Formats: sequence, structure tokens, C-alpha cells
Amino acid sequence: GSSGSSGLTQQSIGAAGSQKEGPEGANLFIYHLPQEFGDQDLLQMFMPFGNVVSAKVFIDKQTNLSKCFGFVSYDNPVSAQAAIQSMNGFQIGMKRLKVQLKRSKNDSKSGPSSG
RNA sequence: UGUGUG
Repeated sequence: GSSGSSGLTQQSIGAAGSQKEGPEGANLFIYHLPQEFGDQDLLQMFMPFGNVVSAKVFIDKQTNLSKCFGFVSYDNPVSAQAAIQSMNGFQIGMKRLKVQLKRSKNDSKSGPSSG
């Protein structure tokens, strides 16, 4: 299987059901999603902005429902930035999506607080 | 029910 053409606005479904975190500036955090939204829905939503390595809606392991937040990993930071610029404020159902770069460790702090 | 778990 393959994406059928290099001129297409879409790609192969090699990114849904995964969890791989994208490189620096290429990983996204999405918030205010529907509770029935899946990993393939978030992929097909973000497909137009570049090539996606991994796409995931955070699903509750107890009930199989979405927690209204998700993630998208591009192969480069310009496609991720273009998706922030296109999807931050996107109206869906009856509410607007919030979109930005993902949170991650990039800092350190002191051990003892008393001396 | 604010940051890729199952």
C-alpha cells in the first residue's frame, strides 16, 4: 500500500494508532476536541498542512471515550507551525479548538529548598 | 476530564 500520488493533499494511514513524539518544533497539542474523535479523524483533519509521522486523540482506557485533547507529529516544524496558524480557533460541533506546540522537559531546578 | 496512557 501507498499514498497513490506525490501530488495528493493526503497520505497513507501510517500515523493513526501510534504515539511517536515528533522532533523539536514539529510536535503539536490540540484541545477542545469531540469525545467521539479518533486518531484517524485527527490525522485526516491535519493532513492538508504537511506529512504526519504520528497522530493521536487521548482516549480514556476505562470507557474508550476522548478526553477532548490530542496530538500531531510532523516530520518538520514548518508544517506544524502552518497547522497552528490554520487550526487554532477552528470551530467544530459548537466549540473552538485550541492548538499550539506540545509540552516537554527542557529545563532543571534546585534539589534542597532550605539551604 | 490541560499535554501521546491502553
